Amino acid sequence: KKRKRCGMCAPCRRRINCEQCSSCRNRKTGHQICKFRKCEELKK
DNA sequence: GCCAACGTTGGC
DNA sequence: GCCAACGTTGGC
Ligand SMILES: [Zn+2]
Ligand SMILES: [Zn+2]
Repeated sequence: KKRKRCGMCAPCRRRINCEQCSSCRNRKTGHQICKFRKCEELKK
């Protein structure tokens, strides 16, 4: 089962998208979360 | 059925 | 080894 965001790290507390990062810019094709919101624990 | 975004992988 | 496209799926 796919892992879940931790809710606690600084990225998880962010509430809105930066709209300036690659992930935000390519969302339609890339399907990724804003780079500034990606959970610290889901990178490792 | 929609939607946000994780897992896999493939291009670099 | 990074990172983004694609496929997918959990929650609604
Ligand atoms: Zn962003
Ligand atoms: Zn987190």
